[PDB]
Amino acid sequence: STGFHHADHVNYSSNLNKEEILEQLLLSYEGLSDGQVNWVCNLSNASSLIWHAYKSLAVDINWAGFYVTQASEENTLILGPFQGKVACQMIQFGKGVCGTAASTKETQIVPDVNKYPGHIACDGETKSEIVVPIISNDGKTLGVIDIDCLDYEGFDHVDKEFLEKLAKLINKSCVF
Amino acid sequence: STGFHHADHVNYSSNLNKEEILEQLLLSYEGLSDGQVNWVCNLSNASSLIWHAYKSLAVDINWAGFYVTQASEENTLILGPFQGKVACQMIQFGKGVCGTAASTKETQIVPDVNKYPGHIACDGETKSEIVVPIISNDGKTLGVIDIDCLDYEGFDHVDKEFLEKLAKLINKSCVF
Ligand SMILES: C[S@](=O)CC[C@H](N)C(=O)O
Ligand SMILES: C[S@](=O)CC[C@H](N)C(=O)O
Repeated sequence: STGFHHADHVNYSSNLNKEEILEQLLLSYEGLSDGQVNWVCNLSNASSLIWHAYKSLAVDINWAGFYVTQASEENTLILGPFQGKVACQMIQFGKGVCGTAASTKETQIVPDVNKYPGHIACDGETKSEIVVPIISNDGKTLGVIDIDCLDYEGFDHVDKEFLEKLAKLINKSCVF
Repeated sequence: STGFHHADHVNYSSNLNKEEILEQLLLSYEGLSDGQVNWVCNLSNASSLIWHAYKSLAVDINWAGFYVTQASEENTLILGPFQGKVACQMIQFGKGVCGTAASTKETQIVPDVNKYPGHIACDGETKSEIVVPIISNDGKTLGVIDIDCLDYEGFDHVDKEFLEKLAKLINKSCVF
């Protein structure tokens, strides 16, 4: 027996830098998602990883999780696993930050959500947000990775660059 | 606009008695799960409801979430949505507090997990636990509700009562 528990993946002593923490996240995700293709399992655990990483980073986040492209309908996101407070159930493609990322297939970084026309506030206290789409082999949107922050200007390119890797990893480790 | 956000469902106050908070949760779940039968969406929000309900009751919880019965395997639970730290992906019926809940179809209230034979420690810090089976119309285990606590003796039969109510709403409102 290793002495490790599954939960030990979210121990990031605060002395580590941003690069180390996020690189650890990606490695934790591989190890956790290796055993199964089940997307509910992999994203649930992924949400925990994202949440604790950012808390460890001293980013005042209030949401960390996913929306997934609905089975029957190609243009609707349905709420998936997440860490944080009760969230919006369904989001059309093209609508708000999440639907915008879904439609453009491109990452969205928003410094002030109240200044973002069309913003879908699931938590009224959210001031900033990043959304990164999860792209299939055939280039289609499978879902989005979404993070909310209680401060303005919470996310930048480092978050985008890392979350784009996590998405590729998810596509490769999950059957949607 | 109502001036309410989705997140408001878990903006309780710590001065409400246990009965008020738990019944508020049942109503919140009902309102939130009304517009779709999607089980991931419905169980995601439910993990948030449960998490914040117990934090507000000042129970030192470390985990609140679900395992669901595998589509392929009728004797296997697979990790579902949760609030908490990273947890075990898969649990066989009859194994651990979760798996025992599953095969016996009987709620497990555990005052000391280290004294529970075959307990599955996903988080090594867990000291107590309650697990409530979700039962189908045909009397079959669809999944379990699971809550971990950092102190011994975290839970009682009032928690069972309310969680059994919740498991019924989950059955009534979700398609697995
Ligand atoms: C505007 S965008 O769609 C943000 C909504 C997201 N579901 C959230 O919980 O913040
Ligand atoms: C022993 S029983 O399976 C409890 C462990 C559970 N998988 C958890 O989330 O902690």
